[PDB]
Amino acid sequence: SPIIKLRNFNNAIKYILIDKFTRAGDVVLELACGKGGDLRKYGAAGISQFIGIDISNASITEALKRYHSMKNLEYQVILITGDCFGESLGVAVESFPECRFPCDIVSCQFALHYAFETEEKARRMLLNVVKSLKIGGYFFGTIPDSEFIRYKMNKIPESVEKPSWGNSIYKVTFSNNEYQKNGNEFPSPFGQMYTFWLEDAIDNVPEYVIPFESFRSLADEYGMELELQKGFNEFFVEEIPNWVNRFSPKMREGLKRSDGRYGVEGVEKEPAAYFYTTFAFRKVRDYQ
Ligand SMILES: C[n+]1cn([C@@H]2O[C@H](COP(=O)(O)OP(=O)(O)OP(=O)(O)O)[C@@H](O)[C@H]2O)c2nc(N)[nH]c(=O)c21
Ligand SMILES: Nc1ncnc2[nH]cnc12
Repeated sequence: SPIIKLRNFNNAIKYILIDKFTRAGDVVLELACGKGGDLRKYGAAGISQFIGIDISNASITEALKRYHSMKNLEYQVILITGDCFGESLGVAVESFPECRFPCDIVSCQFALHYAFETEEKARRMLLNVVKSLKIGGYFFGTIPDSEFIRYKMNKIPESVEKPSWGNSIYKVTFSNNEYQKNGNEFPSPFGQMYTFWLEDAIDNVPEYVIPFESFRSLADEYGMELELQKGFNEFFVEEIPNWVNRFSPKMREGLKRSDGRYGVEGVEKEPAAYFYTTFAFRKVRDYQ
């Protein structure tokens, strides 16, 4: 089905992205780790310690359930309930002294846009990231692509009170049309809400635009410089020649198109390959 193909494609993107930035022995902090479904990806890269934090105790309880049911992994796994975006990370990790900070990489998958609810939250998130990371370390992940959002919004007339687009498996519905009223520009980079539906995945949940230019300029303020901004389509097209034979048999077959090449085709292509982008930054200097 389209949704199964989308999940496999996005899982492949995460495999490639994690492998790109993680090295053997690294300590990884995963913000908004949800139910902790990427442990095997980090294990393949040879990490020494995974620290996952999520605001939901139901999610962490599930992540712990899932972790405890695995095997004799070669790495330590720490799973913590805490708010990675709205509060100092020190709050969440005070009672987990086994964490080894500063860490080598910070990851955040399909979640960092929640930090753009307000400027205060965006900045608190970035301060948490840089305080956690070694100089030279990387911050990477996957977000909705503001540039694709802007393209779709630029095709919506101002008469539409709640700008919306979608297909048989996903939909985006903006809370307001202030973008269109303001000359096709958001009135603020923060708090620009839209509800997101994805079949059997996200149940019409409010989230916020993450305008990439603002993310990048704020990250620079906190000492992080851009490493990667490729949309999922371009990232996959560039990385697939080196990855076809590295994927598991099941993931490779899942990516196989009707023409014998790899990727997504059919209705999942827009939400899987255009709606999201990769990001990465490197911490190049200390922040006072
Ligand atoms: C958390 N989240 C997940 N997605 C999309 O949903 C897909 C699945 O999201 P996922 O891999 O985080 O969870 P899943 O339900 O697959 O696994 P489980 O938690 O282990 O049961 C992703 O590949 C994205 O397409 C998301 N899409 C958007 N726009 N916003 C989100 O907050 C978001
Ligand atoms: N602030 C937050 N911290 C951690 N996980 C989250 N998921 C959604 N918002 C979150």
